[PDB]
Amino acid sequence: TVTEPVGSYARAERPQDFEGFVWRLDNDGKEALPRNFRTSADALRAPEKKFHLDAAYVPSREGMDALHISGSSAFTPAQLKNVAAKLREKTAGPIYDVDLRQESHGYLDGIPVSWYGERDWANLGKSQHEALADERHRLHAALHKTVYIAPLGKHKLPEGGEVRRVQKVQTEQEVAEAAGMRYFRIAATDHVWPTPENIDRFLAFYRTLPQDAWLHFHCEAGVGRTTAFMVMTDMLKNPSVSLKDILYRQHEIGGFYYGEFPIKTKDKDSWKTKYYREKIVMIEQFYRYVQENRADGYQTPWSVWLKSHPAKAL
Repeated sequence: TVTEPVGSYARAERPQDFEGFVWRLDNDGKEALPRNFRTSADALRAPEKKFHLDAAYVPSREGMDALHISGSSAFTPAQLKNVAAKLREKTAGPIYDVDLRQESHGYLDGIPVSWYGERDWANLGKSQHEALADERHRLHAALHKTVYIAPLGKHKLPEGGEVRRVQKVQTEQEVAEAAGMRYFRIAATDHVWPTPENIDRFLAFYRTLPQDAWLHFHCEAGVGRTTAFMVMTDMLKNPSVSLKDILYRQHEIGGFYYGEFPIKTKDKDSWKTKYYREKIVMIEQFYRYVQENRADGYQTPWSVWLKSHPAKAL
């Protein structure tokens, strides 16, 4: 019938095809803050043209001051400290570093890096555990080793960079704890909608949070996956507001825009189209999930609910 239901198109891809091959530089550290740093309490800004949105429209801000959420890109330990210091001014509640990265990542001599593979799919198809297992080993194996760490440029291949003998090896968790942030990991594969597993995990985590918890989501670039969860929490926590208000709202503060829009990639990025389209349909299904489990505390697992309310492709 359906080998892969809408929302799992990525399962049809072959892991053995995007294995890691270089340590990517996640952030060079020139900035005091990570890229795309945004807060739920920020003021809404002008939309991006590409998204063909109505700049004259004014989204509700209902529940945003209480949403208590932030997003951003990968960071250097110093930057996490700046982020945390900055969030502390807005809460006496514990600040979580919600790592949404499935790809193996950590710090080498304080330098943020990750094991990069084609399409950042070096851990594609792995269970969360296997994913983190790879992370620990890859990281630990670098200690006292001569590594090549590089940024990506043309064609997403290494370009320039540096080579050194790692003396200190750190884990996101270690850096975050040290920054005074609680750590929570959700290994979501890059460019695609999160698996029902990723979302179940988040739901379970969401339900347990202290009323005054501040969530700082972040992926590699801080746009795709990170906006995904900022949008989910927004709905989850403020189910009164409209799909439109939240999508618009989450975008106008610095996030990606999760509504239909003239998708226009380049010949070399054509593979991404179906994934942008799959995401657009799945944010819409998550909204529906919420409205339907609003009454309870979202006690019904999303994965189970998805199987009996499959999404139609659009």
